[PDB]
Formats: sequence, structure tokens, C-alpha cells
Amino acid sequence: PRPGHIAMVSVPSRGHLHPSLELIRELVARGHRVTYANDPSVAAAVTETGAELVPYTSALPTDQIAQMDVFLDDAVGMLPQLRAAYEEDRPDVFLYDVLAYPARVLAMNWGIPSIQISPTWVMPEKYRERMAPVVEQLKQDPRGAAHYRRFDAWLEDSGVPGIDAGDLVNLPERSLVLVPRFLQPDADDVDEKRFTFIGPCLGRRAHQGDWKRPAGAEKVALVSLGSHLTNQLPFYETCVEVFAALPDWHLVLQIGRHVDAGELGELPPNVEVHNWVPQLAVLEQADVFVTHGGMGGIQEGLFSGVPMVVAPQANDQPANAESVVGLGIARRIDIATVTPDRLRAAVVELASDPAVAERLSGLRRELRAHGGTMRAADLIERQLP
Amino acid sequence: PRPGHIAMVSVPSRGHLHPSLELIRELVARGHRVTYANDPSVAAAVTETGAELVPYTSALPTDQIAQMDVFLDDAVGMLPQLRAAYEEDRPDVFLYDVLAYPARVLAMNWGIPSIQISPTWVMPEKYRERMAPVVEQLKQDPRGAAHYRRFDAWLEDSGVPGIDAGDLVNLPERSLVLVPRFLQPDADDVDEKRFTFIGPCLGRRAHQGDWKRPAGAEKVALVSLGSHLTNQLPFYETCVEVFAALPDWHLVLQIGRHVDAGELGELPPNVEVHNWVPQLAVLEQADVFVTHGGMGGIQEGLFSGVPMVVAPQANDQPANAESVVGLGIARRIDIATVTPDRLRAAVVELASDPAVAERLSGLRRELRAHGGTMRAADLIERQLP
Amino acid sequence: PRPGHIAMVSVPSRGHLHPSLELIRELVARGHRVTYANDPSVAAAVTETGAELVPYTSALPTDQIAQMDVFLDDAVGMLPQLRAAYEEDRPDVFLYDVLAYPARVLAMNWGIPSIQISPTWVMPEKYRERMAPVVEQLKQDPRGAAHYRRFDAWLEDSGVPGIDAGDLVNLPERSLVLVPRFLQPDADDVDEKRFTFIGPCLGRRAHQGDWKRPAGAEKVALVSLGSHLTNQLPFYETCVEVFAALPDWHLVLQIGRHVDAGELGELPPNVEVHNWVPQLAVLEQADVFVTHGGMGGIQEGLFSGVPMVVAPQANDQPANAESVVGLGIARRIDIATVTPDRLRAAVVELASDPAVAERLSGLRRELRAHGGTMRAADLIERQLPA
Repeated sequence: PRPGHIAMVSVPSRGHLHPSLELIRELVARGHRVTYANDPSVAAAVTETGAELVPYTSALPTDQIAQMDVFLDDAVGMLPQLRAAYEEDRPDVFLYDVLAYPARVLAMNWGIPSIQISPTWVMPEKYRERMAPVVEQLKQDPRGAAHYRRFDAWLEDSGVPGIDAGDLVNLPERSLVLVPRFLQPDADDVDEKRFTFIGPCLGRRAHQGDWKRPAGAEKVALVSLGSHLTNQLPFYETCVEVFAALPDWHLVLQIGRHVDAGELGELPPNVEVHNWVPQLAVLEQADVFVTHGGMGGIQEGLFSGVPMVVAPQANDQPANAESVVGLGIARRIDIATVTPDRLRAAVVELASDPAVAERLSGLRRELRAHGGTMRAADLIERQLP
Repeated sequence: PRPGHIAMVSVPSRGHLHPSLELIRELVARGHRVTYANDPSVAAAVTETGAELVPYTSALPTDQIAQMDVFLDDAVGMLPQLRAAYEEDRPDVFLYDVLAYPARVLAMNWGIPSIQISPTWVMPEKYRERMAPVVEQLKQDPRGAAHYRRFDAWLEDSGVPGIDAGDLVNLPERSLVLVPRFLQPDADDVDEKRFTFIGPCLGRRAHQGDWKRPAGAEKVALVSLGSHLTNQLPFYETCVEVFAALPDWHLVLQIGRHVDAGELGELPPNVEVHNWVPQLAVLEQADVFVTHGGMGGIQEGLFSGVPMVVAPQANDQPANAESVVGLGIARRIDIATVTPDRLRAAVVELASDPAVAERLSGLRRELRAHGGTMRAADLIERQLP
Repeated sequence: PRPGHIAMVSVPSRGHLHPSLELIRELVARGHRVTYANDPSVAAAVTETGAELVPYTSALPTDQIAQMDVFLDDAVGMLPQLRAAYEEDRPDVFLYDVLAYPARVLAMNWGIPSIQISPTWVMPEKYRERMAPVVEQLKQDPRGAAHYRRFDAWLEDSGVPGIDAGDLVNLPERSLVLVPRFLQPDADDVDEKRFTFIGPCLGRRAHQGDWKRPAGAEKVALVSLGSHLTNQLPFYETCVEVFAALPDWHLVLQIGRHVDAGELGELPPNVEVHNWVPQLAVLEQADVFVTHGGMGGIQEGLFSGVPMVVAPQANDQPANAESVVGLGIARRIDIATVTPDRLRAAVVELASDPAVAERLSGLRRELRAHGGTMRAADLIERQLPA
């Protein structure tokens, strides 16, 4: 495994930084020089891995095409910054997050092997063709048919005309998918010659403290859309509403950076309110976990053996909700409606059902069997001379 | 000649980065080492040139004296960062944007030639004295006579006591003016022993996303407020109002960065609306161009041979509007008061008038004759050993 | 002596940057390699010193426990950035601001001497034991059961379990305190085997634009709150009211970047108003200085021999106000309550009282005797190899 040059590229967004931290640390511990290109705003997390931070300015922070336009601008701006950074310091292999595909373009120009690191499930080969009509239902908007023209023009300018705008990005050379197969929708339609389901990349055990039950709390709940974004005030009060007059339960509600006030000047020991909680520490001793369905929270709930109440909002979240529902460990709620009775029902049932608990035990064993960081590091070292 | 070290210094502001991009790229293509010092927020544009990014922290983002205070802070902060970056890596020549005159101070301290790169027209040798009372009649405010004292003190602190606060900044040793002489007010008062009118610095067209005329469109119009920030929602509706019931014409409206909200239900088939358009690509098929009168849009409208309807607001835009009006290729409107009937009239006259078209052909010919990037690069290379 | 590598670490806040600029410049002027690790937002001040800027991303930008969490995150984020930057370029000594104690953790791992640079007075080792109940009465909030415990866990990760979370931070090996002893509360309870009172670190008589006196002003006054930020417009009206009635005085009022919205008339010829003035330059010709009591402003008024009217607002300013009042060179006012009559008396009396002028002359003499930048640089060079 001759020490070689490994270049990791990602973006500052939280869901694209944490999933691969322990994988990068393992590559450093094996004697390789690892450079990590990301925005300096996440220099703390990058440097803690032990990798060389290679700073670049990220352009990432309403319309559907507008969201695609911002992502294209970041790719256009990202590529020259990596080229200047690595021109005289070329790596043996390029690792890149799903949103850092400009790194693949650089690898193709220099004849260097590249590996995609997917922080969540990938799009199946039948899923691409199924979404092809929406592409033509985007070219009649004069905005969607200028975005793709700009995208194809950028690929031609960047020295890779013989590849599709879909193939580049969503059809990598080789890819490491950091979710287990049972959290990947339509996994049988995913070609495992190309994609490898690794599962999460973990490392011994995290620190930042502990969190034990308040005495006389029989069942513990964590409600946190805390992967990143929260803002739904009416639903939060319903959570305190449900757990009010419900003793033996302890609600640990995380309302998030955007709120801190709004509470009720007192509040029983039944409800404790934070803007941030050590989610792993609370999840280790919790009996139910309410979440938005982000892959990071679900995999953390899975690893801790805690059933989940999923309230999907964005695009990755509904599919995640169906998966854990199909695994018999979760219920799906609709943030638009939901009642305290329906909320309390999903909460009280999930914590009592012993069949749910046995399924978490099995999924916990299936989770590790996917290989984790040790399997991923061996597969990356395979690409080194 | 022989490969040397060329140091370019500019600021992140939009009008001070784009005008010289192709000039720096041309200097790199000639085998020179070109370092480009700018704020990391524009690292994408700097690196794409092929130049070595040399980061420094910019202090650039109320009142007139308040505006003068921030610009002085940036000059005070810029000089030590350039000194530290170039202390042991001194270049053969210093190139600096008009707002990066601290680079000239470094060149004077180190006996290095310096060249000012002006992205628009410079201040004439007599236009200053008409404002000289206002400058001296502002030294009556204890704000104008402490700011200059701060400016004068900084010159003494920086090792250049033998120069006026006006001379350094507004009287460079050598300067490259990136506009044609016919876009420079009072050109006869510009000493061309010192300033050289280069015109815009171009280098082929990078496509950036093509835009073909819609089939069955007689003449195409582009509405985009020229060079920097926009906010005019009511004028946007009048544009859609005018081009509604104006068939055979195709309106390409750019609503711009911010405040995009406030669409209009269906939008007629005549009007297609974007937040950003490839302005060079659209101007290639345009027959009239509505703009704010920024030098960037005007020079881009000139190069494409497209008559312009100019709606100046602040800064350079009123003077720029008179220039293109004096050239017989543009009409000036007041966005607050223009009426829908007058808008279609100014538009329909400009696109139909063949005398306007002939003047544009001549102005296109005059534009190239100023030399462009090839002349600018040749003049810069003369300052190399 | 022999040129070595000195690494300074600080934070972007203004009161943690200016106090040590001239000290770093002196260490550079003495032929040493000085690296200065700070956030790039403050790169201008770092580079002007002449030191090598070592950039790291700072997480520093109501509730007692909430403030403690944000400071811990920045310390947690700072340490790996410092380790990566200095791992193969290790310094002979680590200099660190009070808020950059992760540099001390780095120095302990590498067996390197470290020196704390305190920009203001330190906490005597009796106030902490007095603060032990507040520590005990803060662990009862279920926020009180996650934060410090996270801090203790962080020490174990960083390789320093054999040190307390309080002792590390507030009990350095060696410390340079950049205030004189008469501006340090409970100075006798401060162990000077560990802490050294240096006084401010100065360097020549600067410009900042300079400021000549207007003719026909008998005595000049400068009004500028704390050492940076304010938001209280109403107090400003009383200042011009008091002076626009003393035609013999010349007021130089600093309203601050965070206002400008709202003035009064065209302004009398007695009053000149800015959002920012060269405070050192105005102090050259001033006869009274109104301030909130920030340590930066107080030491500048003290060094200029200018009596002060102190209007404390946030933390440290009342204790600083208490100090300068006890020294017989200042009067204390409450911006919320003070009236024009009490304000005008404090201004004219302080400027007229010759006993105050004599006390200022003596304190300025006491100021220099603490050693300043030359003493501090000599003490740092002692930790360097011969």
C-alpha cells in the first residue's frame, strides 16, 4: 500500500462534510499524505482529520431551475481553483463528494483515477431514464433550456466533450456510497460493479460528553430536525403539547439556531429545550427519535437502536421516510396536518413494540457488515500504485 | 521577452475585476509568471485566468465623506498585506487597478515599475479643478479636513512624502485605459504620454451557453440593467407591458440577482424572463439593448453592434449615457418618468434607423484599432528586463 | 538572542489584537521569526506588524450558559487548525492571547514553553474560589450538565487530562499582563511569580491623521464611548447641549459607525462630530475625555494625561471605572440617568482641578516603570535557546 497522494474534495455544507471525516482520518493513519480541498469555513473539521487543507472559495450558500443554477455556478467556479491548486502537486487519486464533480473533470484531464464519495443514496440507472421526461419538461421554460446549454458548454470548455452532463456527475467511474443497501431505494437497480455500499464511516467512539435520563423519566424522546435547517414553530408547540400532561416521558426538543425564545416561563421537568444537544449522547439513551429524515440522523438513530418518527420536507427526506417505514422501525407524519393524538400514537407505539426493537438489533448487525471505513480505505488504496 | 514575474493587484468589486481578465490570461499565455493579488471572494475568476492567486483581505463592501473613509481603510489595510506577500518574491512590474494604488506605493519603495489598469474612463486633467473648490470647500467640514489629514499622514508613514494625495491615485506613471477614446469624456485633456486608450480587452468568445433566436422572431430585444445592482421592479412590468402587444419582437428580460420576486402570472409568449442571461450570447442576436449605462454593458453593446436605450442612475452612468448619445447610437430615458408609448418609440426607432446601424459598424471598427489586449500586453512587456 | 521562531496566537476581536501589536513588532525588529496565527479578517493588522500571518478560521462572532458554549466551540475548532499549521514548523515558544489557550494545549503536547498575553487585568486566584458556588449553581440547569463536561472530555482528547478546565485557561505557566498594577483589581491577590504586570506595549508617537487645535478654544474635550461599539443616541444630545453653552470649550464627538442616522441641526461652531476620530490624535490636545471605561480607552487617556469621565455599560467597564475613580483622576456617570448639570460640572471641574493634573502626571510616570514592550520582549526571549 505504498504511501501515495490522495486528494479529497468536498463542499462546506454539513451533510457533505461529516459523513467522510473518519474515512479521511483512516487514510492519514495508514501513512498517506491526504490533501482535502474545501471552503475555509470548515477548516476546523477538515484539519481535525489530519489532512492538508487546500482552500477554495465556495459559491454555495427558490425556483427549481434557480437551485440548479446556483449549483452550476459553484461547479464553474470550483474547477479553476482545483486546477491551480493541484497543477504542480498532482495526486495519485481524486476523491470527491457528489457535489464536487469538478474534481472528476480534473482527473479526466490529467488521466488520474477518481472515486466518488456519496454521503447518501445514489440514483439508480432506471431512475435516470425515468427522470428524462422532466428534462424535456424543463426545456420549454426558457430558463431550463439555457441552464443545460450552459452546462454542456462548460463541459466542452473544460476538455471533456465526450461525456454527458448526466453521465458526468451521476455515473462516476467508481463510487463509495456511505449508506447501507437497506437505506438505498431501488438498490437492485444500482450497478455494484460501479457503486459499493459501504455504510457509514465510523471511528471508535465520539466524545463531547454524556447525557443520562432525568430521574423518573421512563421513556425519552428527541425531536430535532437538526441535520441542519429548522423553522416550524407551530409543530414545535404541538410537541410540548403532546408531552405536557404526559408524565413518565421526557421531551428533549431542539428548536434550532433560528429560535431560542418562544418557550413558556417555567416548563415542567417533562420538557427541556435546547438550541443544540449532543445528538449522539441523547440518542444513546432515548426511546424514540423524531426527525426530518436526513440520512445523518437516520443512520445515527439506526446505530443507536432508536425507532424514529420521520417528518420529511426536502427532496432526500421522503424516500428516507419510506425506507425506515419499510424496515418496520418508523412512522411517517405530514408536517402540514398532524395532530397531538396522531403524534402521541406514533410515539407511544414505537417505544412499546418489542418487534421494532428486535428489528433494530438486526439492522445494527447488517449495518456493520457493509464494511465501513476499513473497507472504503482498502478500496481507495487499491487505486494507488 | 524572457519570462518574468508580473504582479497584478485589484479589488473584489465587480467593475474592477472583469475588465482585465483577458489581459492577465494573455500575459500567462506568453510564458510569464503572473501573480494576481485580490480578495479570496473572487478566487474563482482570478484562478481561471491562469494567474497565481495572492490572497489579501479586502475592507471594501453612507455619506460622501463616509464613503471616502471606507476607501481609505482599504488602502491602509491593503498595503501591509501586499508588502508581506511580495517582500521576498518581488516582481519585475506592478500592475494595479485604480482602487489598488497601494501597489504603486510598493513599487516606489522597491524601485519597481508600476502600471495603472483603469477599467473605465479616467478623470481629465482639468475636470478635477472644477471640483477643486468642492474638495477645498469640503475641508470646511471637520470631516473633509481630517480625512485628507489622515490620507496625508499615511503617505508620510508609507515612505512616499514627495507625492500629493491626488498625484498618487490620479496621476500614475503609466496607465492603461480599457475604454476607447470616444467613451472617454474630455479626451483631449487626457495626456496620452501618460495614459493609453486601449479599449476593452477581449479574447475570442467562450460561448458560455449559446442562445439562438426564436424561429419567426423579427427583432430581438434584451433588457438588463447595466453593470452592478438592480432594484427596479416597476420598470420591469413596463418592459413586459411594452413588449406585450409588440409582436414579432422577442423580449429577453433579466430581473437580476436580488428581488427577483414579483413575477407576472402567465408572461406573454413575447417575453422570456431570467435572473441572469449570457449577455454576450443574447446581444449577438439583439436589435436593441436596454441598460443602465455601465461601461461594461455599453462596451459589450458596442462590440455586438446593438443600439442602446440607456437609463442612467448614478456613478458613471450619466456621463456614459451622454457619450453614447453623442455618438448617435443611443437614446436616454429616465426610468422614473418614461412612459410606455415613449419606450416603444425609442426602441422601434433605434432598431429600424439604418444611420444608427452604420454608425455602429464604424464604432466597431474604431474599437479594434485602439489595440486591445495584444497592445496592452505588448506595452506591459516593454517594462520587463 | 540568536534568532528563533516565536509563534503568536490570538483572536479577531479588536481588544485582543491591538494591545500586542507593538510587542510583536519589537520581536520582529530583534531579528526573530515571528508567526502570528489569527483569522484572515484581521490580516491587515497582523501583517503590518511584520509577522508571518498563519490563517485559521475563527468561530467567534443574553444568556450565561449560552456564551460559554460558543467560546468552547472556537477553542475546539482552533486547536486542530493550529496543530496542522505548526506540526512540521514547530516554534521555540508559543505566545497566546487569553482566548487562544488551545495554543497552550499544543505547547504542552510538544514540550514547548508557552506564555499567555493578557490584554487586560486577569482574575486573581481568589475570585475563582469565590466563583465556585456560581459553578455549582450553574450545573443545575440541564445545560450545566453538558457543557463543562464536554470541556473536560476535550482535555482528554487533546492529550492534557492532568490539567483542570479552569486551571488551563486561567492558570498559565507564565503570563504577561498588559496593564499596570494600579488598573488590576485585587493586585495583591495576584501571584506575580506567574503573572507579570507589563503595562501597555507602545511604539513611538503615531499619526492616525493628527489633529491641530481650533483657534479660540480654551480647553478641548473628546467624547467617544468605550473602546468600540455603542448604540445609545439619546446621551449624545446632552453632550452637545452642555458644550453648546460653553463657548470656551471645543467638543470632538464620536458618534460611531452604528449610528449617523439622526443629528441636531447644522451644529454649532463649538461642536465637531464624526463617526470615527483619531482618538490618540484628539487626546494630544484634550482636556477631558468621556468614555465607557474600556481598558483600551482608559490606558490611552491615562497615557495622554487627560482626566476622564467614565460611563460604564457592559462587563469590565464598571470595575475599570472603579479603578480610575479610586485613583483620583475620573468621575463616574450613568448615561441613562446623568443630567446636563452633573455632566458639565464633572467636565469643567476635572479640567480645572490642579490636583487631578498632578495625579495624572504621576500615574503616567508609574505607567512606563512597568517595563512595557521592551520588558515584555526581554522576558519572551528568555524562553529562547542561547
